[PDB]
Amino acid sequence: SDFLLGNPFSSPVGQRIEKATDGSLQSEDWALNMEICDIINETEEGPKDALRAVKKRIVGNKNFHEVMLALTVLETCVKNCGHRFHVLVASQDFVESVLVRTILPKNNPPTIVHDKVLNLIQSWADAFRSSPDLTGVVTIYEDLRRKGLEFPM
Repeated sequence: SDFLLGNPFSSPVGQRIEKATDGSLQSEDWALNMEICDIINETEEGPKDALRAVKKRIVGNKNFHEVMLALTVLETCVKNCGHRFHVLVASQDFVESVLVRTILPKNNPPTIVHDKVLNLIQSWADAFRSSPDLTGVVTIYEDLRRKGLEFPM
């Protein structure tokens, strides 16, 4: 079931993601962002633990600087981690609940966040189109374009 009670920021990687996306940061902390990639690549629970922490920081957050820092952590992890992580991040539920819901009208984020999310959805769809087990993001990308949403590039 989805009735999970452990705080997403308490796991090993969750502790680093919390610090890497705290609003007191002036800019990205690249040492922490890469340490997060290492934990995802090297440990069994890192991939799923990382997605729960990133989702905690992004969902319902009106501090859009924290949202940006977390989207940068996500961007970094897809570029610097492997298929084990890609299969979890490309899922329909993760992409809909963390990326699409962040840009729906109801949430009304600033342009910098809208553009960051569009770029992630489109870049991931392009990179993952060739893999049959990474379709969730590709389907959402094509559906958003079919509905009228404009993308860059």
